[PDB]
Amino acid sequence: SFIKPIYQDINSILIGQKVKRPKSGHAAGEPFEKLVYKFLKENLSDLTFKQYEYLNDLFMKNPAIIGHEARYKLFNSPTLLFLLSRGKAATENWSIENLFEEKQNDTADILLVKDQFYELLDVKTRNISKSAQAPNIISAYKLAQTCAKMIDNKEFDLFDINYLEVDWELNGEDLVCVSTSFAELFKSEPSELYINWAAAMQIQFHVRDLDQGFNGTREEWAKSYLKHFVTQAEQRAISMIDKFVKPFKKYI
Amino acid sequence: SFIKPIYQDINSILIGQKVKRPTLSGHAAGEPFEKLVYKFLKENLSDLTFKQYEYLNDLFMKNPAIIGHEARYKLFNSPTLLFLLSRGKAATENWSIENLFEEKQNDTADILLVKDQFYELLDVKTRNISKSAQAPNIISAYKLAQTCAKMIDNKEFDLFDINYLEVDWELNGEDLVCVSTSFAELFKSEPSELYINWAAAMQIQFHVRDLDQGFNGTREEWAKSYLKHFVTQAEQRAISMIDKFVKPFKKYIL
DNA sequence: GCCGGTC
DNA sequence: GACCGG
DNA sequence: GCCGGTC
DNA sequence: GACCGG
Ligand SMILES: [Mn+2]
Ligand SMILES: [Mn+2]
Ligand SMILES: [Mn+2]
Ligand SMILES: [Mn+2]
Ligand SMILES: [Mn+2]
Ligand SMILES: [Mn+2]
Ligand SMILES: [Mn+2]
Ligand SMILES: [Mn+2]
Ligand SMILES: [Mn+2]
Ligand SMILES: [Mn+2]
Ligand SMILES: [Mn+2]
Repeated sequence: SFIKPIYQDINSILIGQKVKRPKSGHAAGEPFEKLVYKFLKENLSDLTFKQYEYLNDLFMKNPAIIGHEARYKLFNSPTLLFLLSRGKAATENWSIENLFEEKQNDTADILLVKDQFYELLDVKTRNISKSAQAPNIISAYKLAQTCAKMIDNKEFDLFDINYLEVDWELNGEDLVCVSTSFAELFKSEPSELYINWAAAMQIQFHVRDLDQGFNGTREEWAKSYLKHFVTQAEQRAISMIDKFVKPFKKYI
Repeated sequence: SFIKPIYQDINSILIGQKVKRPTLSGHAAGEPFEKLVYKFLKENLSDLTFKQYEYLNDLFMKNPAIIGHEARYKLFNSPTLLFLLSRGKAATENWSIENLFEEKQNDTADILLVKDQFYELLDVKTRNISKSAQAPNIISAYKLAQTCAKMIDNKEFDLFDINYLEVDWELNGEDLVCVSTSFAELFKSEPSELYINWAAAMQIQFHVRDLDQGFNGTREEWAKSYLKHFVTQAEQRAISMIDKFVKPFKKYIL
């Protein structure tokens, strides 16, 4: 991680920050995400990007090459391409006068890049005024496809996927940050990631709870996740028949 | 529907109206047009318009002597409506006039219109027409399935309706404007053609604009035909999952 | 031209 | 994106 | 603690 | 809640 070396500093600047309640179901804690960026672009300016900002810069410094095929080559990693790139029509039609903008389903919120090593940073906000279920972290299926691509291309040293939880509570008319938490996906026991199939097949956890004691290599992390994923997939197929078919057959 | 009679009036008040922007998560973007629909309904169909939580508060305030969740749950007089409109055990019990219900992200309906013992569950979906996107989440197919089971079990086939209003908008300068609307009734559609997106929160998905309204059978028939479709698709999904999330990765396992 | 995954 | 439990 | 539907 | 297509 590139953030980790300064986590304490950004934990300091955030705790207490205030944002105004939205238009008196989704975001609303979003202003914090922007606050993180700003307070990351200041300390690690040359490393910090919005996912879309990175693609723009990358295509921008390659005026010679055009066409989607050539532009995808620019990624130099089947995995990163999968994880970070935009569609066929979007890459083809990119131009300095038609840049990529925020897309709702982008893998990362912040991209920190340094010497070909990418840290995919995802920001999560939490209303701590209440005990809620863990939020969507990332699609279990997307991870499955990443690991497989990592195994196929032996790309075990190209990127990390880290999270930052920012907790806030309502105090008056503003929302105020009261705590933060950092964690790395590839530091946890892949066998213990909870996959909520109904919830868009998302791995679900509270960042403060994600265990950080996995001791094997990156290749072992991916292999063990793929086992865990296939196994949970089979269980879910068994359970759906029990929760969605069995109790309703009497009506057919 | 209690709203179809005045659809033209709602439509004429939304089309063209600008609203100053807040990014625009899309969700945070349409919200204001929803405020407009509610407000409009509140001043024209005032005695029958309510936000789900608002109805619940009104419901309980009217029966102050009724304390404890069971007693308060009895106040619905309908298993189906209870299932679709109720707020959990702990919350129902902890409700007081000093601790009223607020909006819950989970609420089945955005707006609830009711008259003469009949309920209209109204959901208003917003759409950024500046793009062509996948059909949005309409309602959980699982919840619908349970709703049909309860209807059949209790013979409640003429108690409520589930309607959708689509608000189309776009970005024009420094503000959002509304460009068109659409209305449709869930129970007037062909249940067997409802598309269930299992990964997308097991939600029924369709664009309100569109969505057939030809079903000519009864509600009881609508319920059963849906249940058959739900069950069939779930088996189809159990199979797809092996074919898509297991079989293709089996080769990385040990 | 049909289908469905992701934040 | 992030929500508690009839 | 654990599990998992919905907007 | 509502998002397009490497
Ligand atoms: Mn909302
Ligand atoms: Mn090509
Ligand atoms: Mn966003
Ligand atoms: Mn979003
Ligand atoms: Mn994100
Ligand atoms: Mn985020
Ligand atoms: Mn009880
Ligand atoms: Mn709603
Ligand atoms: Mn609402
Ligand atoms: Mn709505
Ligand atoms: Mn607990």
